[PDB]
Order: sequence, then structure tokens, then C-alpha cells
Amino acid sequence: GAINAPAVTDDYLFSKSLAQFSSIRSGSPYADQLDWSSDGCSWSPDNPFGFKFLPACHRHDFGYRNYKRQARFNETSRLRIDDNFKSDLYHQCAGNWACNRTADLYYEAVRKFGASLEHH
Repeated sequence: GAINAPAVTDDYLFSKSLAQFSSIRSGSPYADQLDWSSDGCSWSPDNPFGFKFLPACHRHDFGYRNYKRQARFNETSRLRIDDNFKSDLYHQCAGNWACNRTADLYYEAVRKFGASLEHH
């Protein structure tokens, strides 16, 4: 109440454009049900694309943290959220080669250490 957190979570994660996700996030709707907190890829080094990648980081944390709250987090859903993150990063890069190479490092980091990144 008033929403079903899993359905809304999957809409915001996998259906909404990244820009509309950021818009929605900025107003923290349903904040008593949805976890809108994010570390904004604080686990990544400063780089020329890091600011551009910030909303992708927000959406990645949104996935992990709400799937965990919903008792839906497992290696399959973690991979789905990590793959969605790679898609978001590549969208931000818009074909820039150096940007894509940096996106690949972000994806590697969450695939390998996603189970422990928030812990750190």
C-alpha cells in the first residue's frame, strides 16, 4: 500500500527510459515502500564518463536494493539487473568507443563483486 513494490520496481527498472527513471527517482515516490538510496558507483574510480554514468548507477542500486527488500534477489535476478546496467551504460556512451571500454569495466566489477559492493 498503496503500490505493489515488485510490479512498480520492474516497471521502473526494465520498462522506463533511463531519463524517466531519473525523473521519477528525483521525487522519491512511494518512499515508504521503495528504496531509492544509491551510492552512485562510489566503488568506481573517477573517470571522464563517471558523471554521465551516474543514473545507470542509481538504477543498478535500485534493482539490487529493492529485489533484496522484496526477497527476490538471487543470482538470476542479479544477472538481469547487471545486464540492465550494462545496457544503461552503453545507452549513455552513445557509441563512443572509449566510453564503451569504461562501461565494460563497470559491468565486470558488478558481475564479479556485486554480491559485496554495497557491503563495502
